[PDB]
Amino acid sequence: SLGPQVAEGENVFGVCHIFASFNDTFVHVTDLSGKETICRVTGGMKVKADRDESSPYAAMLAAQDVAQRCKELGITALHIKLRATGGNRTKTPGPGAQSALRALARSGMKIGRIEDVTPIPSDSTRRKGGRRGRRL
RNA sequence: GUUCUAUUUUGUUGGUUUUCGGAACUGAGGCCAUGAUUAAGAGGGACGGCCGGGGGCAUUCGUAUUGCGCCGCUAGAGGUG
Repeated sequence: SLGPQVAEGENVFGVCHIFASFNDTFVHVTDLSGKETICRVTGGMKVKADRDESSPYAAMLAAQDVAQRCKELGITALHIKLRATGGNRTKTPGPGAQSALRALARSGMKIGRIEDVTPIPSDSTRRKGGRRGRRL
């Protein structure tokens, strides 16, 4: 809750691991190591319905709550590490990722570098599903 | 050269060997236009370099998932129309 930084000189850097699944969105702000966390609120903590946890409105509320909790400390700039579900499952991030990113950008967090930390397998094991798949 | 024999014949009665001709064994020879068509846009093989997620054995690398050990903060997290 105490920052030794000078205001005009530099910015304080952190990182946010934006996990974008097709059912929930994690916005998790840690330090440069990643070991020490700061804030982690989800879409399900903000909206009390399971069907719109990965919604852009819930992701916007989670990004605004993360940005408010981060301005309560004083970290100014965040690097962005986008992460989908990964593994043998899908590698496309959900709809909440761009909404939470734009929400924290409009809230006023200084964007550093954006990169991908999606756990893309080299050569994975067998996908959840039979020989024919999740037919519906 | 070695072995066997049908036999014409010594004017006719008795034995042996040969000229003559027969079958088999063997040696020095003369000659052949002296004798092997080609290598199949058949095939096999050898040889040269190159190629190939061909096969086996050993070694080695990668990440994902699951689980465990340590740390930070939160009441939610999976999953579905």
